[PDB]
Amino acid sequence: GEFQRKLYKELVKNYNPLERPVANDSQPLTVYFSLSLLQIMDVDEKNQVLTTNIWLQMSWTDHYLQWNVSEYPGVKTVRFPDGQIWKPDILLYNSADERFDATFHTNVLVNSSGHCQYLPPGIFKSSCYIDVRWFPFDVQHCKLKFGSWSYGGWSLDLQMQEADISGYIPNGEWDLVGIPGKRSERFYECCKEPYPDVTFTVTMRRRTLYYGLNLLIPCVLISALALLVFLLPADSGEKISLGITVLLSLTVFMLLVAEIMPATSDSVPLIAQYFASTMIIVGLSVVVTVIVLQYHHHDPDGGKMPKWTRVILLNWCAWFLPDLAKILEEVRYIANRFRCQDESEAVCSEWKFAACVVDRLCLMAFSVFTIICTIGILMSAPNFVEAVSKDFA
Amino acid sequence: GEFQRKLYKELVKNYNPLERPVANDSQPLTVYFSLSLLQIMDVDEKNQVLTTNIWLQMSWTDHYLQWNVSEYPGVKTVRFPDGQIWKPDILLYNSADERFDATFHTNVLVNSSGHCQYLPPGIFKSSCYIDVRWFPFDVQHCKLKFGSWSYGGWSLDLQMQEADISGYIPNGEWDLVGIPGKRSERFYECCKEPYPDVTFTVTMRRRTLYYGLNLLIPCVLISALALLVFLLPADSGEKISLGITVLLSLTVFMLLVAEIMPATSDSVPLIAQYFASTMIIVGLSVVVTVIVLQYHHHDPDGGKMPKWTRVILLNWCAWFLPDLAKILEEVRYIANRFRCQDESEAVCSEWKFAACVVDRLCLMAFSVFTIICTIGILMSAPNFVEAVSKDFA
Amino acid sequence: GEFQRKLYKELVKNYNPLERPVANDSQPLTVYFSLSLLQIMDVDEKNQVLTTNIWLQMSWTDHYLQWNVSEYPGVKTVRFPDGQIWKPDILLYNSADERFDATFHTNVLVNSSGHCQYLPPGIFKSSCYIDVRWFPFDVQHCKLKFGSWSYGGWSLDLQMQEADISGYIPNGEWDLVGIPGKRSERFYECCKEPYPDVTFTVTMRRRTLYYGLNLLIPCVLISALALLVFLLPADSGEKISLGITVLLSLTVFMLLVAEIMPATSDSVPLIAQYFASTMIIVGLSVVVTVIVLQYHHHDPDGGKMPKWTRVILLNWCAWFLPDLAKILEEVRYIANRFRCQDESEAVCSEWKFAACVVDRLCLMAFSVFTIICTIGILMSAPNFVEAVSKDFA
Amino acid sequence: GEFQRKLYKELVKNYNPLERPVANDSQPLTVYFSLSLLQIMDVDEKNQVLTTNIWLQMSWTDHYLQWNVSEYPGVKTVRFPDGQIWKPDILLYNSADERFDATFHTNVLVNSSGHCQYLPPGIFKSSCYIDVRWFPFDVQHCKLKFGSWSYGGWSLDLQMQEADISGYIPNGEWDLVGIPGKRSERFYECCKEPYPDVTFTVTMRRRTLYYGLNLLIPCVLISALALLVFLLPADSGEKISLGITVLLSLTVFMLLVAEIMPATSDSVPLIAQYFASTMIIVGLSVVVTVIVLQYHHHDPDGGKMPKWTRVILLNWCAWFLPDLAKILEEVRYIANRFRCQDESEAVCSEWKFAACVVDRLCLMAFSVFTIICTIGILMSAPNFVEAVSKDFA
Amino acid sequence: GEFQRKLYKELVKNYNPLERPVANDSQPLTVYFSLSLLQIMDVDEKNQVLTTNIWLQMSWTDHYLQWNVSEYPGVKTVRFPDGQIWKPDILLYNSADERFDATFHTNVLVNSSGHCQYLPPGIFKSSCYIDVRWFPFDVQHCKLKFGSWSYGGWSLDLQMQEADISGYIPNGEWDLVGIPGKRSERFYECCKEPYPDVTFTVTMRRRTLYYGLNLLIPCVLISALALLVFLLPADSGEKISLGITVLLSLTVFMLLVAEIMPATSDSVPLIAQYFASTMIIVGLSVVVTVIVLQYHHHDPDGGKMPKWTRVILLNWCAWFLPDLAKILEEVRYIANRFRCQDESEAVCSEWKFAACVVDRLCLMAFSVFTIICTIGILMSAPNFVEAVSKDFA
Ligand SMILES: *[C@@H]1O[C@H](CO)[C@@H](O)[C@H](O)[C@H]1NC(C)=O
Ligand SMILES: *[C@@H]1O[C@H](CO)[C@@H](O)[C@H](O)[C@H]1NC(C)=O
Ligand SMILES: *[C@@H]1O[C@H](CO)[C@@H](O)[C@H](O)[C@H]1NC(C)=O
Ligand SMILES: *[C@@H]1O[C@H](CO)[C@@H](O)[C@H](O)[C@H]1NC(C)=O
Ligand SMILES: *[C@@H]1O[C@H](CO)[C@@H](O)[C@H](O)[C@H]1NC(C)=O
Ligand SMILES: CN1CCC[C@H]1c1cccnc1
Repeated sequence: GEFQRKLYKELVKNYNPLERPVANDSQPLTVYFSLSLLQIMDVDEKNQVLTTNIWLQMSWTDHYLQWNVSEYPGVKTVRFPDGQIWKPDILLYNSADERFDATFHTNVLVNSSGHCQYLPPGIFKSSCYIDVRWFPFDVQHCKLKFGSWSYGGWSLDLQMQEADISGYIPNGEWDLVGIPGKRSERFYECCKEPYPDVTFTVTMRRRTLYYGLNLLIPCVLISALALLVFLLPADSGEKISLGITVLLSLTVFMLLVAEIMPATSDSVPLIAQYFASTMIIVGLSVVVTVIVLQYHHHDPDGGKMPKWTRVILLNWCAWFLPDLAKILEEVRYIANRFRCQDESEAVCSEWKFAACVVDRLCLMAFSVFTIICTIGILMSAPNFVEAVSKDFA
Repeated sequence: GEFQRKLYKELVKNYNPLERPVANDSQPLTVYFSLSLLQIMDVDEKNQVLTTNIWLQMSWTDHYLQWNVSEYPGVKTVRFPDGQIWKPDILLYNSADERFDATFHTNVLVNSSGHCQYLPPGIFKSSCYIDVRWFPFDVQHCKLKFGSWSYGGWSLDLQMQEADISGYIPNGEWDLVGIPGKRSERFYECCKEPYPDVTFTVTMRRRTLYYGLNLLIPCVLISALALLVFLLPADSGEKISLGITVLLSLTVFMLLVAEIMPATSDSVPLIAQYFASTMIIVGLSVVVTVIVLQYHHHDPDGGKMPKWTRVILLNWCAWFLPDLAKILEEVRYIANRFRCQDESEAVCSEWKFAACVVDRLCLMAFSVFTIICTIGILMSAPNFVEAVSKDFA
Repeated sequence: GEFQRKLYKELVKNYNPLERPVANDSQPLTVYFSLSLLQIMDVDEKNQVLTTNIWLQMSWTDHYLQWNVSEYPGVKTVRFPDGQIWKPDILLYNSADERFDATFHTNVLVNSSGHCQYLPPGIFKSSCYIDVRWFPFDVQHCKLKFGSWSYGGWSLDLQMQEADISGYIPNGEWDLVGIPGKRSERFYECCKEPYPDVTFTVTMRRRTLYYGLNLLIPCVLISALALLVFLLPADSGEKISLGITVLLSLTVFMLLVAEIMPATSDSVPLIAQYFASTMIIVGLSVVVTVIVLQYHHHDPDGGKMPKWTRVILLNWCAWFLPDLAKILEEVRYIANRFRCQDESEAVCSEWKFAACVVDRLCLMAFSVFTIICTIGILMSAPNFVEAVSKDFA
Repeated sequence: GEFQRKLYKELVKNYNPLERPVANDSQPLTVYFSLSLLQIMDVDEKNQVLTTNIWLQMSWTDHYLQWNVSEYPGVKTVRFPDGQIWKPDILLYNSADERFDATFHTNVLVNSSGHCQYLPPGIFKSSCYIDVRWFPFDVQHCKLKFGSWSYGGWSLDLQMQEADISGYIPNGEWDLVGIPGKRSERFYECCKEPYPDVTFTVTMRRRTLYYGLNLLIPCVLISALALLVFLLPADSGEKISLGITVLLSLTVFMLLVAEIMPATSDSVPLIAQYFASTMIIVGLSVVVTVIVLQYHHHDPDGGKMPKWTRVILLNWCAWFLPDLAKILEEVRYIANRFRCQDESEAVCSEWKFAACVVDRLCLMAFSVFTIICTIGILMSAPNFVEAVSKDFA
Repeated sequence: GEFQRKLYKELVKNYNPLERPVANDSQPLTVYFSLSLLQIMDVDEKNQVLTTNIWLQMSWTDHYLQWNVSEYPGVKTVRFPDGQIWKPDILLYNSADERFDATFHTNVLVNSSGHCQYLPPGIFKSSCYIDVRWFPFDVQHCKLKFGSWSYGGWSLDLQMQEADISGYIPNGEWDLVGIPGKRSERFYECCKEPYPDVTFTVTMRRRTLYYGLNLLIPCVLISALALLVFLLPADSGEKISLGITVLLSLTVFMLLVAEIMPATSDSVPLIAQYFASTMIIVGLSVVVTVIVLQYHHHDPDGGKMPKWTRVILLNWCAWFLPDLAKILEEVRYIANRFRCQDESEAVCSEWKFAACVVDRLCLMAFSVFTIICTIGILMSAPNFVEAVSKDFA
């Protein structure tokens, strides 16, 4: 209308977007900063990037953008575009986007008292440290650090307000615990001036039902199968084939959980340590079974030829467990061959007792590894039952 | 021509793109908003993003862009570029594009009555919740929420019109059910002002012929093969090899359907639950067959050594199913060895009866799992026959 | 020079880029539109996008950009940048690029008669329907639809000229058949005005030598191997192992041709149907061979226990194909055991006749499937020999 | 300083960036164009794109940007940004970047004589034809075609200078042979005017050490293994298992070299042809061995039942290579069974002679294929020894 | 305030962003350049790109942007945006980003003495040479080369300051050793003018715990298994199956370490050389075992038929290691068949002695290869223990 046109013509007279809008130049300009989280779009562990949907919230007071409502009846607010009035230069310090600023520039809304509001939307990709040493039951804290790039403490007085989560859309993979904020003043090598800073710490907790069904069940089944092959009597066909099958299959296909983790050499997930330990154990079992099967089975003393190992093995055993007549004489000779088969079965009994001792060693080593893994994963996080109480449902 | 030049010079005199074009500043400006869907370009389930081709439709009235046709004969419309006249700031709230606005800025067409039309094209990537718990027979509702970013209810009066689907190009994968819209007023933490909003709900239904041919046929064949190996008599070579082959092959290669689903731990697709249940069953079958095959086969009472299991197994069985003379005496001894072979075959008969009881257990557990899966997938969605009536064709 | 400077100063006096350059405002402005194809850079079937290198060609007449050559001797043409003169807003309607306009904005060349030429280059990604139901011998027609976004029939009079292919660089994968164009007037829901439109239909034909060598040879070899295993006598070791190997290997690795096709459930490629049919046949063969091998081989009447199947099988067969004395009596008993082995071999002969009947069923079903596949692929497209005449070379 | 400010104010007086800077408008403006290659960043064969790091070099003379050094003491050069003075519109015709111009716009440096230099940097992705039919010993020529888009021969007189390679950083994969340039005038369908053009042909030669160690050694080992299995006597266990293992493993895993080549059906790499030929040969060997092993082994005349094949096989062979008494009579009968075993071994000898004839056929066919492959790859390129002289080192 | 507005109006009077801000035009303008590293975001070996997060630091003096604080009380600094004052054109020469400049343009802060500071943030992708010939224990030096594009030594006097690492965030994969800088003057083919340059050399050291646990343990286990199969007696079932399993599995799956390395044919990682050598050795072992197993086992002189090999093998051996009566005569004949079995076992003993000689050859060749590999990897880098002292922890 007429009054809106007159007001817009008046307001921009002698205005300088460069100048900071304060009545007194010696005093700071208070700016209230806050955040509104709408969606956690991605939590990428390979590159360690958290991608979120966020509305910023900046509020301040402009001294020159004031008018009297009775003189311009009907108009109570005006809106200014990006390059027409002064705006704070608030940036995310720890950004991972190719462009350092990922906010869509919308209008600034001003009312009759010169109160400016600015709520730009954006999709922010920030770099945060991802820890999967406790996978799949882990809590992640990712920081978002916002601050003015070129305005010090004596010029721009940043203030913090509590973040808004009323419009949050729950994620199917991660459960939001909270998002608290902290305001602090930092000193840099640039210059002698404190710089305010506002940091929001998004805390997420994973939902373990999908990964549970995908990994825990076949992992438990494979561990039980390995326990069986440890308990299985040593034989050529079934034992060696099953051992090599478990070894190769696990060693090749277990990387489907390693492909979701970074290569950071700060710690190891407990599931990977358990896999590696059982892998070494089953490898030792298969090599020792092959040795006791094919290397030598014709004499009971073959394995115990050194006294040094013999003493320890014995201690462990004590601690744990006419012409027609000569043709019929050739029939007696094949009977003696059956007797030699009995001798070979006695040698096999001795070597199988040794192999069962080694198998019991593999067995209780594997069970101790499983026990430490499960006691670590059960009493790991405070109020762990919550997961089984909430996620498994 | 001369009149077009004169009109263009006249119209921009004293014009202010910032000012809202109304005769009375105290009354809202009515804007009619609508949509035109041309193509569903992608429905990505990994990142849960719907990518579509859309023409927006905004219509309003500009008070200052009016002229008399008799004074400028021949010219009936004018066109203005992006930054020369006032345009509504209509944005998609739930956007997933790196830039928050994905519309190509075209001209605004105005006629002699000051009626402005604006039809920008665009390719919109919006985030919507994808549910595959009913895969491959699922219906997806994805929302598109459009609204003015900085104009309240008292300034911009948004109105809704029915979406246009006359130019829709059918998709080969998804069948469009409808696209209805709803206009609602929301309250935010920004300020005391209602904000109008227009939401269009694109509803799609999957076409199951491709996935049917790709998955259902080999899945049915593999399930039948598993039924066979459950019904197959317990033996060393064929039974164990087939069981381990099914286990490993299914466990490794069934992820081709998991790679098309998100990791959201809100529910589980029924096909995955059926696969996991049959997987546990076949694993139990192979371990029990190995136990009854190699652990002990020299005595019928080997398996039934505890009374606690013996009573239950018995109840289940009742409920269901000179020197030459001594050489010829050694020939009698190998005949007695054949008799011991008969004794071993009797032990094998007992152990195979036990293994067949376990196999019947595996069999009817697997059939109950298949029955619940198929009864879930058959009577799942209302008017399910439509699929077989329309898609399979 | 001096005259160029004077002319450039003169020409832009009172010029309005917004105004349409016509002497009479009541008459349309004729614009000639054409295309120049240089390279088909990609034909992506997963997302169904054709990526090409194209020079547009727009020609029109500007009424105000005229001068007298005798007054400005030496200068015959001038060039204007993007935002300094009026240009048609010609867009590709069915675009798939994230930005809806993918043309590089070059200069506009004007000569002394006010004839404007505009030849912007670009790399255009357009969405076209890809049909692989006839793979690998398929012809694809992909459309490019260009038109003015905001200028109707009464304002901009679009005209079509034949496309230029003199600079085309042949592609190694696709053979260009032609690129004809058609101009048509459309009616939209926007408004009461016809809108001209120019559509160019790029027609491509695939080159089958690479895919031929990669797929046809091993596919033929595997089909011959399957024919062998169908013709092979039923036995424990070779038959079952070969059948399961073919089944698993084909079922897992045949997806290398499915990964190049979309998931559109409109039709099925004939190669996939043939693979699925032979897959079902070989699965039935392996299950029936396992049944006749291990389920029962001790009685000839085991398989024919129901009369319903017995009658049909018989009809098919008719239509197609002292103490020392007692020890030597135990030797007679093992001779009788050899006689029982002969009885078992007779049972095996009967069961193998049945299995060979089933194998002949599998065989001629597989050959009928191969016959329909090859008769479909041979007489599919008109002038098919061209391929073997031109591509295989 | 004062003189720099005065000079900058003077120089832009009455300046027109649109106008071509010549004293006489009837004469062309000579522009010297050259290139400086710094790094070959990528040579992608899948999409056939060469990505390089290049500094362009344009030099010309501006008539209006001249001054007297004695009047402005101390200032000898000035610099102008992108849109403030006239610059040639030099573009890469065969570009593959989404944006058609991939140069960073830097300043233009002018000295007291009005000599303008322009050296913009850039990363250029150009489309060139990649030929791998001679892989891994191939030489690639990729073209870069630069020219003025809208300035003809009578307006802009392009000239060529030799490219600069003093700052080249050697690549680990490709060895640069040269980069010669050629200037030529072209005629287009646009209009009646010649258009100058400058084309630089980057010539690269691959380094074969990495691919040598990765592929040649295991390929040679696998070929030797196939030669062994061809020379191995026909038997059930080892022969068939080894043949099927080689077939399946090679057929599945040899695509690691096909994944680095385009699908262009213009020619075939010799390594792929050799693989396919040996693949057919070994497939024929395994099928014929299975036939001679299990189809029939009870009669020597089984294989030679038709005279047509019998004559050729014979020609090839000629050209190449009381009650106790009756029980002991049953013992004589099992001795006769051993005699029938001898008869079966004679049949096996005949069938194995036939199978060894077929194996010799497979053997020398495979060796001829290897011989043609190695004679093609040895005497393929002129001065081939250079590779082994330079790359293998 | 009033004074800020007056100062901003005053400062831009007669200002020229093009002009270099010096009081004397004949003297260079000193610019201090420095860097601040915050995070090493990626070190990509496939494309050889280092992606880092960096704040640049430029400081200089502007002659015209000076004022008296007593005249403008309260204002001590002003800030200017990108295009309003003169800024150095400092670029990264060896950039790999699609756009050659990857810095976010922030404000320039000026104080009362005309001292300009400029600290733009950015994410820089620079191309550096990645060497993995010492993987996984390698030190990488990647260069960042910054300089003025169009300002020579006589105009812009670049100076270097030590980089800042006080805000560095440690990486989980790479350990930062240092980042020293060097300033040097270069001569180009452009022109006769030295050009200053500042180069920072980021030095990183890998952390080997993750890769250690992932690769070293299974590699050691597989090498031990290969040692076993070399030491295992030659037999049909276990020996050949294990050898072929190791060969195929290693040859197929060892590429998981090759996928993290470039294809540069400058050197070979020692792990790959060791794998290839053991691969050749085990291939020779399996082929020779198959030859000695199935080719000929009926005569001890079969293998030693040429004197040339016989002499060397012997030298190596010396250097290292009524009617009833005739039926019972047929029983004597099967006893003689057992004697022929003993003869065959003697032939097997001779051939197995030969095979064990070949196995010892394979064994100590493999151990020498392992010894050279481990002695290379142990005493490779100075102060190697640091890794095991710091990384393994
Ligand atoms: C606003 O306008 C009305 C009428 O002119 C006047 O009474 C009132 O005092 C004005 N308000 C201020 C703060 O001047
Ligand atoms: C438009 O022009 C004609 C002639 O000048 C006049 O008769 C008519 O009244 C005008 N229309 C309006 C609304 O003034
Ligand atoms: C162009 O200039 C010449 C000389 O001034 C004149 O003779 C000629 O008539 C002019 N052409 C036109 C169309 O006026
Ligand atoms: C440049 O300036 C000096 C002194 O004013 C004068 O002598 C000289 O002639 C001038 N050069 C030209 C080309 O005019
Ligand atoms: C700055 O202003 C004060 C008061 O006007 C004056 O005394 C002082 O000399 C001024 N400083 C300079 C360098 O002129
Ligand atoms: C309702 N709008 C859309 C989201 C924020 C809100 C708003 C309010 C005022 C200024 N900008 C944005």
